[PDB]
Amino acid sequence: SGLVPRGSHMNMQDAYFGSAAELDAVNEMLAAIGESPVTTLDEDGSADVANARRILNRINRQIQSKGWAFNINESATLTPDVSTGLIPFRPAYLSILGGQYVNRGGWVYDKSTGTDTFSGPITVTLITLQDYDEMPECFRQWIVTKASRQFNSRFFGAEDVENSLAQEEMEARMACNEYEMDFGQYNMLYVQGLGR
Amino acid sequence: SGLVPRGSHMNMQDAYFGSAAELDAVNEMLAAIGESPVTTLDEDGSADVANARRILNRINRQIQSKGWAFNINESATLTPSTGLIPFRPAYLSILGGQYVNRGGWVYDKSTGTDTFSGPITVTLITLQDYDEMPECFRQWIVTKASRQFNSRFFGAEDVENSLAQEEMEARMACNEYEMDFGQYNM
Amino acid sequence: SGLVPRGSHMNMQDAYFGSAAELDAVNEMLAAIGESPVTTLDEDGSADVANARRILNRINRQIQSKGWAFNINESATLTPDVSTGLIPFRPAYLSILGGQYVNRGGWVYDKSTGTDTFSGPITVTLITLQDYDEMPECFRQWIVTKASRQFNSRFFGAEDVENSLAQEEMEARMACNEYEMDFGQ
Amino acid sequence: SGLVPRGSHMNMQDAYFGSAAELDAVNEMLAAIGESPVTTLDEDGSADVANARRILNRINRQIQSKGWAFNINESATLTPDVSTGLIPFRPAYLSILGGQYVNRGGWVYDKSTGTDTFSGPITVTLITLQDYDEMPECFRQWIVTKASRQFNSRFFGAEDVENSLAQEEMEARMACNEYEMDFG
Repeated sequence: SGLVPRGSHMNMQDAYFGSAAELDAVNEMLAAIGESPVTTLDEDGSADVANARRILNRINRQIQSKGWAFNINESATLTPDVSTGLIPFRPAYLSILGGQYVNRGGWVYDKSTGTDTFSGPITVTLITLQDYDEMPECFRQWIVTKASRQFNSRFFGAEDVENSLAQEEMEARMACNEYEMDFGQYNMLYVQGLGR
Repeated sequence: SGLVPRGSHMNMQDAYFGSAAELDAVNEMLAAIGESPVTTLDEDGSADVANARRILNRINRQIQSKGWAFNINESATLTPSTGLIPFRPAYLSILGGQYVNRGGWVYDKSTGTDTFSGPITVTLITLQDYDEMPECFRQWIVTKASRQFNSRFFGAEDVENSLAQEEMEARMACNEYEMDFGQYNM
Repeated sequence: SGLVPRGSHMNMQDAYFGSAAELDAVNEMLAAIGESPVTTLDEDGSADVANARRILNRINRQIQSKGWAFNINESATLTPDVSTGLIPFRPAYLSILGGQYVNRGGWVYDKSTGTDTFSGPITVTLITLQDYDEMPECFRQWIVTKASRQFNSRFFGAEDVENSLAQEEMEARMACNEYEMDFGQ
Repeated sequence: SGLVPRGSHMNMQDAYFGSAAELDAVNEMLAAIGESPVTTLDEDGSADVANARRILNRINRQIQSKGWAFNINESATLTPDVSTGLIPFRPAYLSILGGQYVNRGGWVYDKSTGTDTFSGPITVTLITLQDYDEMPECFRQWIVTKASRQFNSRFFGAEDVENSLAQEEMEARMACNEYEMDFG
């Protein structure tokens, strides 16, 4: 097939990665706001840690769901269960491009006939959520800055932090749009056709 | 998702926090009308200290009781034993028009009870201290109280004009905040 | 006490008022993005008019459904069909507070006994939808400005319109929030 | 809702709008490259005009066919001809979402059932091509700039034009990507 993301995350079950990379990002958000870093997230005393984690996760998902070159599995072949005919829509999946295949209850559902059972494999273009050490630097900068900005604004309101972050976010956001101009916006309009 | 307030204050029993952050805000009110700061709020004498503290508390409650992103818990769970659930001093409001406070206890008015089969998940507004809210809100609250304290007891004109400008600026910033974060509904 | 909303709209059968007030509010959204006003909302079949009207309706219902001093009736008594014993939950009703009565059909369904059907006898806190000339000016301005901003953003994307409308919405919200704090608690 | 595109274009006969908005966009491509504007798009004569118009149409179709909040009708109802059962797949139609219905030879074709004839109306999610004055400003700027760059690159090769157009495209794309994330 085609190019894949750095992380496949096939066994992700929770909303969060629970990783060193996620901790580092949350610790950056805390720092921005004047709070000292923690050694684990998991574990679950403070409101500020929990809130930063949540804000970060939502922004991460919102930006990644658009779909970009680094988080796209260009030609993913999905094979149904032999007995049930089912294909799980796994928790790390953000979207199947095209408007035909959607998540219904944790299962890939085909709108062309109205079914979640398949007699053979399907090949689709899939967006898979990546962790912060699995994306280009410009994306980690845009997501973690945007999250820091929101965390500041919602709970703290330090204006020097806001002015500073607004500028860093603008710059990362321009860099991510320059990326997309180089790599292209995937459109479903196999790998060869994916021409756009 | 769900985000919580920075302060939970479950063991708050009085009307006041009694914190350093409270003292700093009262001291700003006193400075605004030319009185000197105090090192504690534990009843000192001083009618001006007491009055500032009370005006500040009332304005704080009034503003915070509207419900804002920073003091709303969208999924707070309250477990009742005796069936009963206390409505604590830090609770301002449970949104939605079903549960309310009956002399210190949560009253479920879908059934007219205040005893509960299990536990409940509600949307709850909880009073935050001055170091637990965004700067714009502290500014609005503290400036509004300062102005009220001036007008009620002193009436200095240059204070009034100055505070009025600051209150208006804070109030715009708080309305911008809510446009960014949204008003909760249901 | 008991004060009532200015509009009860019992005969309202579809989603829209169809009123002169609605027409004015739509013409205002049209003026904001540079289009000409219309003389009626009974189109054919201008897309812009249909879209403005839907967006405006949705925002109106959304903001009003919170419940405010101007659109709550703390003791609305509703009376059944008798025969069927059935109480409609009408287009103009946004919600019944308290947690017991809810919209099944709509009807009206007592979620604490059965039961779609009633002997008489029912008194209730009702939030009812007001028309654009039946609310305080600040709420009309909020609803219309917010609707105008969604209409712009989705279909037009004019940056100066957005900036200007955003400061108008903020002004309206500042007045509605004073209203909410003044009448509430 | 319930919301519909600004333009339905049910009577478009060919690939092009023929409109003042189309003319103005082609004139902008001509200006980017140092050529004078024209008063109309079919005379013809002009190779540059014909090529700019084709490039612009192709880019316009390609970007729009993704489907956006401004050009999706979530419940378009299409009604078959009574005698024939057929439903034309019109030139302004870009796609029908879901994987069931496609354009086969100019007719709406249900590829799941394996039929292009229908006993009554169908209601579908239709993406319909908008004119340059019927889309949000950031999309017109994206499409016209992109088209300008392809026209330059293929026939002119002016490097200063490419550098300046590439900045303006990036700026437009940034606004269109905020739109996509805001309306997604």
